[PDB]
Amino acid sequence: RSFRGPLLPNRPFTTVWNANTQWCLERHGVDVDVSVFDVVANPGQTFRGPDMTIFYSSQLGTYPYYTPTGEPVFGGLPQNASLIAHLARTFQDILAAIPAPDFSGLAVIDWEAWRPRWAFNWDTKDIYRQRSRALVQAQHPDWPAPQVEAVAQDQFQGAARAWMAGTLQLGRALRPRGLWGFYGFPDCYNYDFLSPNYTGQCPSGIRAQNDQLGWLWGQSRALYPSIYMPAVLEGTGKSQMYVQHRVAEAFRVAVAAGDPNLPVLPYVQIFYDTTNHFLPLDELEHSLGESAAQGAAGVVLWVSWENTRTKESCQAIKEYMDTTLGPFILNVTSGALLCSQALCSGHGRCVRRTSHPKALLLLNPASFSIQLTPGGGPLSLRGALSLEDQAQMAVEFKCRCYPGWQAPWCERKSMWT
Ligand SMILES: *[C@@H]1O[C@H](CO)[C@@H](O[C@@H]2O[C@H](CO)[C@@H](O[C@@H]3O[C@H](CO[C@H]4O[C@H](CO)[C@@H](O)[C@H](O[C@H]5O[C@H](CO)[C@@H](O)[C@H](O)[C@@H]5O)[C@@H]4O)[C@@H](O)[C@H](O[C@H]4O[C@H](CO)[C@@H](O)[C@H](O)[C@@H]4O)[C@@H]3O)[C@H](O)[C@H]2NC(C)=O)[C@H](O)[C@H]1NC(C)=O
Ligand SMILES: *[C@@H]1O[C@H](CO)[C@@H](O[C@@H]2O[C@H](CO)[C@@H](O)[C@H](O)[C@H]2NC(C)=O)[C@H](O)[C@H]1NC(C)=O
Repeated sequence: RSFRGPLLPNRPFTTVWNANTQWCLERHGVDVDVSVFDVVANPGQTFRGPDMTIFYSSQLGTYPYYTPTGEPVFGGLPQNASLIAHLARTFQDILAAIPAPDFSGLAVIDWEAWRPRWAFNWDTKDIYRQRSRALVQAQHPDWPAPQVEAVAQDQFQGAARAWMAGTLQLGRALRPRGLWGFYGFPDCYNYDFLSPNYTGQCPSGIRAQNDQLGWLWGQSRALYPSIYMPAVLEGTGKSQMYVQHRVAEAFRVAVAAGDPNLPVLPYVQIFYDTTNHFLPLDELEHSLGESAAQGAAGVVLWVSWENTRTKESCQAIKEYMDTTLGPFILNVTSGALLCSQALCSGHGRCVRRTSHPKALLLLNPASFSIQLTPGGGPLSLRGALSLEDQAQMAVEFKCRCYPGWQAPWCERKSMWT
């Protein structure tokens, strides 16, 4: 189903800086170096470029939700809204947001109110369930509880699916080269950090509910799972297992939906989620490094407006970029590229062997040096991949070939090409 190799030339692992660092500069005179990234995409949506479009929930058709005081917008619930009116506006929204018909960048839809699986609408999302029950109870006033539940569950899930599949399908009909997918899907729901037996595994019937979203995976042309690291992870040893299984679940549903090649691009932050606490180098490896080592197509680094608001914040990002983040980005991007070239003939991604569950794609500091060019050109890389570095890759990593290239080493084009 998917036929893209590396999303950008020489980039098995691509990075998108999704930060308003433009504000840091224009408002505060703080100049954050963003040259290490493949893509800079302002979440403030200042320009319309070839590499990323984002649709926030108020930008693509008529997305129904409840305000936090419970008032409906466009009907609150997909079964209480007009799909036909949504699709009309969606058609026009896509053409205005994405003027090039051959646009081939990320096309991220950000729908975070209700979830398509009835089971996942818990906590503050239980309003979608309560209101689903209310809607059938008003239409049929003399109806017992387990009967409004089952009718509510089917109406909701039926509607939620028509809306999400129809929007993705229309996006792809109009822009067939867009890497269309929803932010935050799949979710592994492995937030059980306080439990003795924490493995990071997606609980119980979570995977089973995700299998019921095969229709969603089929309609997707990239997957954008979130690997934001909750505040509670800070200073424990559970970050890597949490991330590992969230990335793995995105590959798992891709393979089961008959698209082993579906680009997976997790969303990450450089802070613990909801905080101004920068991720230690450590935690970068456990998140961006982890994603690359599973063969992620790249990562989207989302930086909240909360973190680029002030001069102080912006200046702490500038310095984090120089000391920690930027060298790390070049490190992981180059490790992935060099491995692809040395192991996979330049025609596949290196992916962990299962015998080496924690291996990462990084540069040996004995073979390479990453340094800032004086005055401040971009980071340079000096040195060379040693024969021992290459021997270590051969033991830790195998190949997942780009579509069209044959396993195991991606040396020859495949059969039906
Ligand atoms: C490319 O990117 C990766 C960035 O992740 C760089 O590799 C990382 O470098 C950092 C800092 O230099 C390392 O952090 C230190 O780790 C040690 C523990 O080291 C041992 O355990 C690791 C896994 O558990 C393992 O990977 C290590 O093996 C490598 O590292 C050494 C060099 O340190 C080298 O000799 C080997 O050949 C391997 O390459 C090793 O077995 C930890 O003790 C360190 O302590 C620091 O922090 C504590 C705070 O608690 C402080 O008390 C210490 O004194 C010290 O400051 C430190 O965290 C990290 O292990 C590396 N990660 C990996 C996966 O290699 C790499 O350098 C970059 N390359 C380029 C070209 O720049
Ligand atoms: C179903 O959708 C309708 C809109 O068609 C919702 O009705 C609106 O409700 C608000 C606040 O309760 C009123 O101010 C509007 O006048 C209503 N609009 C119209 C034109 O009817 C209704 O609340 C939704 N039902 C559920 C269960 O969410």
